[PDB]
Amino acid sequence: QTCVSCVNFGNGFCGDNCGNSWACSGC
Ligand SMILES: *[C@H]1O[C@H](CO)[C@@H](O)[C@H](OC)[C@@H]1O
Repeated sequence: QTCVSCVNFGNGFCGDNCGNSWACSGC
């Protein structure tokens, strides 16, 4: 199990890699 700063998804949303998702522009 590992988690990163920010993971992009669909080139619009981000994830904590732990189970969190939120709209982002690019960490
Ligand atoms: C967190 O680090 C892990 C190291 O093994 C890696 O497997 C995982 O890949 C989603 C994530 O980068």
